[PDB]
Amino acid sequence: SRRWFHPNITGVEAENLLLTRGVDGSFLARPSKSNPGDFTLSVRRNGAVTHIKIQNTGDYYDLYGGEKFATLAELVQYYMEHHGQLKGDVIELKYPLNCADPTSERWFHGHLSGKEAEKLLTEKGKHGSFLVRESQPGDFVLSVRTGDSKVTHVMIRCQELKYDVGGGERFDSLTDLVEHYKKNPMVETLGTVLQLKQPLNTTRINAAEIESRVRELSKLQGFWEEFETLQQQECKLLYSRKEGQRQENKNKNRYKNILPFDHTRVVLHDGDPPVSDYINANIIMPKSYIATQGCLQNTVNDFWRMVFQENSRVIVMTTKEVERGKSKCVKYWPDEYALKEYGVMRVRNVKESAAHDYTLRELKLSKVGQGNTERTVWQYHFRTWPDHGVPSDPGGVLDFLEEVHHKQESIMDAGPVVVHCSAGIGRTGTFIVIDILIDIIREKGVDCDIDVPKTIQMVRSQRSGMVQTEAQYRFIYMAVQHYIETL
Ligand SMILES: Cn1c(N2CCC(C)(N)CC2)nc2[nH]nc(-c3cccc(Cl)c3Cl)c2c1=O
Repeated sequence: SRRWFHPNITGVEAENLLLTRGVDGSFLARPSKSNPGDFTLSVRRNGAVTHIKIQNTGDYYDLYGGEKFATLAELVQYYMEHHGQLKGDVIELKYPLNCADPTSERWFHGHLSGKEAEKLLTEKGKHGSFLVRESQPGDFVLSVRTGDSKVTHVMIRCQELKYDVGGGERFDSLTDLVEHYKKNPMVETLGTVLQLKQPLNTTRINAAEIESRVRELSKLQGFWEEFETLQQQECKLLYSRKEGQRQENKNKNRYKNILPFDHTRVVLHDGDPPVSDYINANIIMPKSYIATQGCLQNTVNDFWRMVFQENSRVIVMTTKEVERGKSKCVKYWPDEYALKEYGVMRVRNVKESAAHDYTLRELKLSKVGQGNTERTVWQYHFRTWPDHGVPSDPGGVLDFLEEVHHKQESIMDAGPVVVHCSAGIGRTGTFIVIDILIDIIREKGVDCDIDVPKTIQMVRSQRSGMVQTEAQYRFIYMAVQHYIETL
């Protein structure tokens, strides 16, 4: 349930909603109208409404007078289970004020004719594939596919702000109606059970026709709607992050609330003979990756223990050490030609090679007191990503990725590619998803199916909030487009 997020409301609409339909402790979140890319958390307290700014430049959600989070749902879950934390006065998030607007649902298709929706369910649908469109006069149509085959249309009437299928219950939202008939399916007179198994997949595109999709997603934007429908699916990804919350592990996190999932975290087995198994890092399985945060002075040894145990031969750094006067990642590698020890691990910097968009460092890693453990580790340091937003052209990112890929393909039995930035979720997620998408187009060529949100969602179940902003989302499409056009 992420119903507390209203995508199409102004600050004034939000104020009236919380005053007339809410109580003290009532809250909602919404996208900013005065500055796109920002969010507002509106809370009712002592009869008055407080508007709290949330910012996302692409690394994390930064709440004003609060903490840094991987997702809006992780933010809201934290403040609803940690009172007295949001402020002089304490602001309590007690009651989420639900949104009835169906615009961010995977099944809602707004304007769509009966023939067009039937063409979509006939060409793309399967058993249980459904969608909801606007009639065809203020009413709605639920269109479902059944078989292994036919298409049924269930009329949905909007009467006095309530929704119904002809008889029975009247629902406050189309969502409450859809969720009801998902659990208890409508049975036709002659035995057909109208199972609402999955929403109709319309995001899956053929690689060769990316330029067509990008053109449409750019029309009044379509990119904003597809991304917001993906954000609404983040409430299904609140997996436990217990290990990261342990007292002994707290100072091993760059941002106390951006934690690895327990089910995919990297477990370190080197073990200095109390709590030596932790790193803020996750395994990302589509060639594998490891997504991690930028080192802290106290986590550099753990970082090399990870690289060594995982047999990784390639590291992708997507940040400068220092950005906007803030430490983003500590320097975990020696100076060129220098040799250094990071606990039981030894690193030599053999050669540094500068290119326009990046530096390549040839590092040799080994365990101290064991010469035959030596292996070359290639460090790809991308240096030209802007402090805010994304590069305006994907060429540089694409050339860099093409080079990282060839290095990784040339090494036999290379472990996962290590990818990091600051919190290890924004730029990191962006690099991994482009890399996953372009890998499909490598083996299967131009005549293959690519599904950007399905890929992001799959990467997000392995690490919280991978791909942070709408701009990164649009950058993923632009990069895939450029790759297919330069083939
Ligand atoms: C159909 N669909 C739309 N649509 C439909 C209706 C529309 C015209 N209103 C806008 C675009 N957007 C989306 N974004 N993400 C997804 C998505 C895809 C696969 C897995 C997961 Cl988990 C997600 Cl979330 C998704 C989606 O399925």
